[PDB]
Amino acid sequence: KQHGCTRCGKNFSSASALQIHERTHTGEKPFVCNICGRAFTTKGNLKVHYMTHG
Amino acid sequence: KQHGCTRCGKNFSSASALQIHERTHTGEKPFVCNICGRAFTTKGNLKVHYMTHG
DNA sequence: GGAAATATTATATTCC
DNA sequence: GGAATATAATATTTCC
Ligand SMILES: [Zn+2]
Ligand SMILES: [Zn+2]
Ligand SMILES: [Zn+2]
Ligand SMILES: [Zn+2]
Repeated sequence: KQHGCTRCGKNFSSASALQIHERTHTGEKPFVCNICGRAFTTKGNLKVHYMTHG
Repeated sequence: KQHGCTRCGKNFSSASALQIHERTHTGEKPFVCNICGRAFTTKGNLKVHYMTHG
């Protein structure tokens, strides 16, 4: 239903989607590259980052 | 000095960077996937998309 | 310097 | 269901 981020007002599809959005305001970045120590917000963004390391 | 959008006031690094942004207003999508026919505003985004077909 | 490419990132869309 | 994936758009780096 309405997965409201009660700080920006925006709506989201899942309970995980809104949760992934929460780390915009908090700034968690819970996934770190094994090669360059870069922190990323989502597992998917860290993956596509791994293509600088070819 | 700058290259700011007539329409949303965002400003960009270069002439070419502003042209790319303005495509979000015009809906201009010059980069067309030969497989599925989908269109993209940037050459870079089409090439990422190309790798989704295999 | 500036076009171009690349890296980046927030979030819809996908998929049985 | 909800993680993987694809998208849109901008920011940074590369390249001549
Ligand atoms: Zn929010
Ligand atoms: Zn890395
Ligand atoms: Zn604009
Ligand atoms: Zn395609």
